[PDB]
Amino acid sequence: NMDVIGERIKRIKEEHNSTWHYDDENPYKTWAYHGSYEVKATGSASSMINGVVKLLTKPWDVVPMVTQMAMTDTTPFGQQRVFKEKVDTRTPRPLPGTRKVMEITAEWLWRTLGRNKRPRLCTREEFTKKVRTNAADSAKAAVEDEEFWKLVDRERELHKLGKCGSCVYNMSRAIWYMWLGVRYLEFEALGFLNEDHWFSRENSYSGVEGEGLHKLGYILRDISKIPGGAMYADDTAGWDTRITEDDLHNEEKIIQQMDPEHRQLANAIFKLTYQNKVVKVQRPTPTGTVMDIISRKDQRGSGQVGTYGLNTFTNMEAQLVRQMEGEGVLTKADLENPHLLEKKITQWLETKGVERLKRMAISGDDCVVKPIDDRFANALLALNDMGKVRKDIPQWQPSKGWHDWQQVPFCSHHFHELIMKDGRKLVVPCRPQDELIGRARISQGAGWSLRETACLGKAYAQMWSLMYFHRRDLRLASNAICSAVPVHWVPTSRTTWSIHAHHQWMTTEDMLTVWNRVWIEENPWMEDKTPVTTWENVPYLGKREDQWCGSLIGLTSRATWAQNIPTAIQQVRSLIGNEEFLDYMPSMKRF
Ligand SMILES: O=C(O)Cc1cc(CC(=O)O)cc(-c2ccccc2)c1
Ligand SMILES: O=C(O)Cc1cc(CC(=O)O)cc(-c2ccccc2)c1
Ligand SMILES: [Zn+2]
Ligand SMILES: [Zn+2]
Repeated sequence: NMDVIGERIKRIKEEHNSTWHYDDENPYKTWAYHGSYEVKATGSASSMINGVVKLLTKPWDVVPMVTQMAMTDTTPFGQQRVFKEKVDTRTPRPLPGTRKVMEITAEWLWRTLGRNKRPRLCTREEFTKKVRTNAADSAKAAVEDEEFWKLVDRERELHKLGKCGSCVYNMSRAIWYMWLGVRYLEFEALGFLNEDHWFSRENSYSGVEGEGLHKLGYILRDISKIPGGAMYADDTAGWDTRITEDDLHNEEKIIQQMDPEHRQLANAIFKLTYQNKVVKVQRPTPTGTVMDIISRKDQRGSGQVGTYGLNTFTNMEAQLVRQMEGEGVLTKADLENPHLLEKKITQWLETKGVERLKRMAISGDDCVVKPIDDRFANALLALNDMGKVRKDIPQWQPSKGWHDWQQVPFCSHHFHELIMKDGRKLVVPCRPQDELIGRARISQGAGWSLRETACLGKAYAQMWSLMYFHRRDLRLASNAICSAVPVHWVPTSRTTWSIHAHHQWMTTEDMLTVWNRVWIEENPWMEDKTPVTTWENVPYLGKREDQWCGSLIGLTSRATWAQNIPTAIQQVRSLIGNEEFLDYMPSMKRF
């Protein structure tokens, strides 16, 4: 293995030879440990509170999930405890027959995914435009510097030679250029999967990339119309740790559809950075803090460019195999068989594959499957064998499906069908309200002015206006936050990193206008394009469901908060100062 990772280690060794040592009391058991060097401690056990959001959500000061979220350990200590739990494990190798089905399926799936599209290289200008639009920190400074691009070019020349010298994953500009240069080279070779929407619903049938949270529920409702069994949504315990060498070799098959110059660069990314990796991990010691240099041949690097698309791909493949087992196409004898006949797998893929893909909604490790009947619940031999062991359930207990698409969990959410006063139906995203309020009350990082804090608060309030307007508490808090923040202040910083976020709330444009555009105008499931002229016509969940999903409506503390919210708004305003404010409270029935 040192023939592939050695050059990278040699450069880390030399760059930090002042503090380089082999700590013989390191915790790594499955990962290969190379050495350590001293560093300053990064992250805290707590997180900065958004005072604007906190001031306008007083009843949630006494809510356990809200308090819990105000913590989250990002220190070298917290990073080490989470590591040994899942990261430091080995997945048993799938059986020869299972490996054969996976290979047949992967081949078929890559050819289906590339039927209309062709792989291509992504560019310096695409990555530059991306780093610009996302920042508008030290990434934009590197992108604007020609010396960064000269180093990228040097690293690329090693890749074309089949060598790597600076592509290191993490769990000032010297190493920062080597990291951002590694991410650019990965984007150049594999970015087309994201950039050209290989996992969009139209291209992949199962995929949902580029659809958006507001479309996921409509997608789940459409799957529920397909005849078959219950809807299954099993979670895998630590998906990224369960990605085997066999999975990596099946994902690699996309290189076969590439142009020679592209194939050469993607093959270098796969073989030198996915199938062989050098990882930097922060660890505390009695002498201080160190950065450990570790390596392994399998698992997925969680923050990489290809990660989402490749997990979506491998999950679609795994779910097709489980459907095949559910249908009796694959038996126990077949999975053990090193000479299993391809014919029946190919036959099933060629005649039923696409129809079977349409029964699923897959986003990385998140899946929803509506098989042709419920034999799927007990079809576990292949799923467990492939290494995709389901979370918090005995390996062999049958899965439990849902007979109502509204009860189905997907991408940290569930979805409700709402009937508007005008009789039109909406399908909306929802989740427990404490998770929503608890996140909104946290400001990412430290050293933030009341200005930046108020704008992030406005960002969260406008996100709730567009996605979670059907929650009474969130509509009230959203109107209170927007009443307290000056009108012309542009929401800055993101509310979420979700690939399902289109950030339509990052504007000073009227939120009812934006709501109309998302839910009425551009909504393919909204046949009647009549606009909603008032927030009073934007529906709420029924009171009961609002309560079942964490609402405080009906509580005295909540009625006291609602009645006295203009006072709290006025307090934030007096602290912000002499700015122009709009009172958004009259857009509500209450005021
Ligand atoms: O990132 C977070 O803090 C929580 C979170 C999670 C998810 C689900 C997932 O991507 O895993 C989705 C969204 C989201 C919200 C509004 C619009 C679009 C997406 C937010
Ligand atoms: O049900 C509706 O359509 C109208 C509606 C709106 C609101 C939002 C607001 O807080 O002003 C709250 C409540 C509510 C119900 C029971 C107890 C406490 C509040 C009802
Ligand atoms: Zn490299
Ligand atoms: Zn709900």
